[PDB]
Amino acid sequence: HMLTNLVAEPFAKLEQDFGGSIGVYAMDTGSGATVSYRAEERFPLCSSFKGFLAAAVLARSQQQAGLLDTPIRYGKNALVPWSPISEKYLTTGMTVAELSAAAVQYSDNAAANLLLKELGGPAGLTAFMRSIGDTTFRLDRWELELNSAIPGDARDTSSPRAVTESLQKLTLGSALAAPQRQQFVDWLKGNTTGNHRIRAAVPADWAVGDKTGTCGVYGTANDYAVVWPTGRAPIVLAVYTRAPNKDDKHSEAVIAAAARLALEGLGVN
Ligand SMILES: Cc1c(CP(=O)(O)O)c2ccc(Br)cc2n(CC2CCCC2)c1=O
Repeated sequence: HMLTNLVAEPFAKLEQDFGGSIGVYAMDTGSGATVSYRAEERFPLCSSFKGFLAAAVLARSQQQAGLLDTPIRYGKNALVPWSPISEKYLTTGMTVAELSAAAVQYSDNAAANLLLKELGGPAGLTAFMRSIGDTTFRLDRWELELNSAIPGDARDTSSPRAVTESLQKLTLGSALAAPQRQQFVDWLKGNTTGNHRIRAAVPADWAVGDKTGTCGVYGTANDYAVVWPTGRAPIVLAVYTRAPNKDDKHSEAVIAAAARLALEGLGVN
């Protein structure tokens, strides 16, 4: 149930056309069958950390009654670039739950930084990931500095394999209480930024929740998802890219193509 070889040559050709590195890990939750390609290499998380951030908030909500309903007020100086929800509520504030939804479904930067502050910063989110058994994940910096994607720099990285393992634990396993688990799924399902990535490889009659990341440099962008094919167990998968030159462009088409190859490798029609 390493189907990694059905699709190892097509992944290598896709990566050669792209001109960089592609990292994939895909898990069939029914059989436990996996597809790996550069699955243990580090890639920059970019915005993809915001899904784990929302899950860490949900975990804390199990301990702290009322956390999700707490109003948060912020100044103009909190509004960093790409804050499309939080800029509309500057004069009013938003709840923790609303910031978490904005962080997940619009990749809202100001919302992500405000929730990082609630958790004790990048070290607090790293702490939550260690708490679910993820020893690979590290967040080191805040938005926007975490997007530097410097070749060889382990800061603000994880592996495709650790991202998939943690995503399965949070969405399908026992890392969150059932209500919090379904809220995390529902936030991922409502994501607006991923239509050209994993979703572009998934039939319209299958449910999917995803979180994107785009660093803006070094051909670096990513997506992770849970996919619910009809008539079989869910699939969890992560697709990360980087490239050697700062002005290399990312490709959403390459992420969708990689997701297609992972699903073909798992035998999902
Ligand atoms: C938050 C954010 C996103 C959405 P996501 O990261 O989830 O895919 C985004 C998406 C595409 C591009 Br092209 C630039 C982006 N930027 C700007 C880049 C990262 C920092 C400056 C350049 C976003 O901030």
